[PDB]
Amino acid sequence: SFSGYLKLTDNVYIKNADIVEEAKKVKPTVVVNAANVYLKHGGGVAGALNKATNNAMQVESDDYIATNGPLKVGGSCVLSGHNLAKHCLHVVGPNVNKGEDIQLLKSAYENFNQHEVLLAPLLSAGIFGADPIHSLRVCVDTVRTNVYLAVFDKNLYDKLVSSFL
Ligand SMILES: CNc1nc2ccc(C3=C(C(=O)O)CCC3)cc2s1
Repeated sequence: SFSGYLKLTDNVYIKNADIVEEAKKVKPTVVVNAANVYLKHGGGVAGALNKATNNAMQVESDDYIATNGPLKVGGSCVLSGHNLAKHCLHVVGPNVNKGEDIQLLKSAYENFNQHEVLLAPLLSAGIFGADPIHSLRVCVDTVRTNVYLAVFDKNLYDKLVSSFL
């Protein structure tokens, strides 16, 4: 039941909103988590989504890692969305503050194409160190399915919308 989004391109929408509140209110088929390779949900969007599941996401993630090993940078896995969504697509963008290649941000967003509709944050923003406006450009250039982007910070949201319109 997505509402209040501004359409940027044929398939990319954006809203100034807390992704945790959007997920609770909409219960989308897929919510994207901005994960790391070991699925340790310590801060940023990952910590927020995990806290909203009261750590059910972390317990399930630890079991995925013990059985399957870590993800690769640019890779993803599908796990339960618990109370936030039917599924959580955990996607690893490059941490350019740690020398990880920015080219891998395109590979990360390619994972979204397996799902027709997703609620997502911008990848590699925050502690991962990428420029969020560059991250939105890669999203627009790479994602072919319908993506509803939620951005918490009003100053960042206004900057993104100005660079697009
Ligand atoms: C409890 N809800 C939330 N906690 C956070 C923490 C960080 C963020 C981030 C960004 C943002 O959209 O402003 C970009 C970098 C990290 C978002 C949420 S929503």
